Amino acid sequence: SMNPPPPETSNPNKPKRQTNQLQYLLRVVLKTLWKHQFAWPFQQPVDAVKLNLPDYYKIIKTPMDMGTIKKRLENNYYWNAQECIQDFNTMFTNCYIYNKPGDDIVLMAEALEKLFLQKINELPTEE
Ligand SMILES: O=C1CCCN1c1cccc(NS(=O)(=O)c2cccc(F)c2)c1
Repeated sequence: SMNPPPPETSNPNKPKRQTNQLQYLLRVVLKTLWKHQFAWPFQQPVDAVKLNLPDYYKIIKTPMDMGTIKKRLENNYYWNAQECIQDFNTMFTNCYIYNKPGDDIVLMAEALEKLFLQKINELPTEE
């Protein structure tokens, strides 16, 4: 029932870069999803205490949220686009694992994921 430390967003000895694809993931992908009417449950780590989800972090062992992704992008935490793409996919998958079909939160994730997929389809080639 207690909350874990959030995923890290800073790690000085981790290798990191700026790439044009990572710039796109911030300026286009993250910004598109962040402004969406259904973004709010995903804009910070799941607070299992406030939301009364005592089993959440017993089930979800790789938590991820857009708050974390946003900070990672702003802090240039990533080495490549695939790392960031994986974080988004982890976020969506967690939602589908924990919840059941047709739940409001799943409909919300599905809407965000559709947009995500549309934007990642237009990911620029590197350099
Ligand atoms: O699985 C995840 C990923 C992010 C949040 N989340 C989740 C899952 C179950 C319940 C709740 N609690 S809630 O108040 O934020 C809530 C309730 C009903 C609908 C809705 F959209 C939002 C949140």
